[PDB]
Amino acid sequence: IEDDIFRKKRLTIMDLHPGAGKTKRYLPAIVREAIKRGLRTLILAPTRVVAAEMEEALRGLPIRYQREIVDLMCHATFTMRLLSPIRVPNYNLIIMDEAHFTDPASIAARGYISTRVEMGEAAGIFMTATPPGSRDPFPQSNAPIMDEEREIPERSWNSGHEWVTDFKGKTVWFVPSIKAGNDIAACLRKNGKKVIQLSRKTFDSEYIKTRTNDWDFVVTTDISEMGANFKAERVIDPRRCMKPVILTDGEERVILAGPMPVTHSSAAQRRGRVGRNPKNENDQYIYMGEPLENDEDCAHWKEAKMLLDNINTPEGIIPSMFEPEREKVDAIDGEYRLRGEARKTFVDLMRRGDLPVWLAYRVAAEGINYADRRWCFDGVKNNQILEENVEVEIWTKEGERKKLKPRWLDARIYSDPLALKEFKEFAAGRK
Repeated sequence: IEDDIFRKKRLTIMDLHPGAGKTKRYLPAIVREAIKRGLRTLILAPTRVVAAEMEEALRGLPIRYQREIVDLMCHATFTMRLLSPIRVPNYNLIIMDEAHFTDPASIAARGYISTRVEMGEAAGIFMTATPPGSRDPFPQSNAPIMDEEREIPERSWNSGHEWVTDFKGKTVWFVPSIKAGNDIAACLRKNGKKVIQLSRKTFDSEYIKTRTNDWDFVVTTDISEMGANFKAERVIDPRRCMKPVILTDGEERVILAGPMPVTHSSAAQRRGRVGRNPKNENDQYIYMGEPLENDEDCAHWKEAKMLLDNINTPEGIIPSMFEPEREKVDAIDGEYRLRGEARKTFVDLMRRGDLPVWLAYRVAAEGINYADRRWCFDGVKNNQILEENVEVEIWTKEGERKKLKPRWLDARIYSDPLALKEFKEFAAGRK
């Protein structure tokens, strides 16, 4: 912490290995210095959980979470209210915790902050264990970690994989999907194991659970790679994941690329769950397969450009992407900017609709109104959704019973139980 890190026109990439206490120690130090300077400061957390925690963790210092000089909120919220018609404070300093989150809003925020410091309006700080360009799945830890490759059951073993159920203590198992999660979680319970499952839609409500001591396994997905900790001694990481891809053939649509190798940084973040307390020396990272920097075509990059394009700084300038991420998207900085009314629908479709950026963008760009759900049923024959080979049908609030075949198809809308239940409520016009 210098006196340069706060100087406007500065963007500091605070690279600290997992456990360096970027949150518990560095943050308060920085926020403390911020206040002493009168700087209007914004603190961005990855999730609301990590936000709420940071709050009690920043006792005494004058902060307003989401009269006081420093605000604190989460990536999603920030970029979402950047999309809104109301201006955001002209913050002098902006601290983005875990600035490696590749979800659309995180990438957009990063680009917005990037722009603010370039325009010289502010000084920003990105804290992350895996800065842009990290290519080491085995970063240093605070304690020894036994890295051992092994054959990790992907579905649910029927009779033999003893190392996994005999383990002494707590395990955190990173699974590629909720489908995979459920099968494995189910299996573990069969073997008398209390299991906690986490996912993007479940995190902020089921995560607190891991703070009790009665759980043997935590079956989770990507989000746990974003500011999430567990009193675990062993991480199981098959190093697999799903990737939304915008297929251009047939008709543009979003597909969920079959289970594929995770990124190098992801492997690190996952492994980062252990080797935390220099006390324990028996932490272990069981893994399978190898990383791969194969993600140039992940929908998120374009989805973030969609968000950024509809963001406006106090002046009529549109935010650029963060430099190390500009290559990801090939558009022009104005490409996806919508006009007044359509843009508000774009936001409603995201905030109230709970629809993916892409899907929300398509519907809005088509001049459709938020409450018009006709598009949920007038898509081509190919866009029919089948739950169990059986054609899903909706009972609209209009008493009608229509089949579910959206004009625009996005796998994230039906690829998992919670997703489909929600989207059905949407086509039903009950949202």
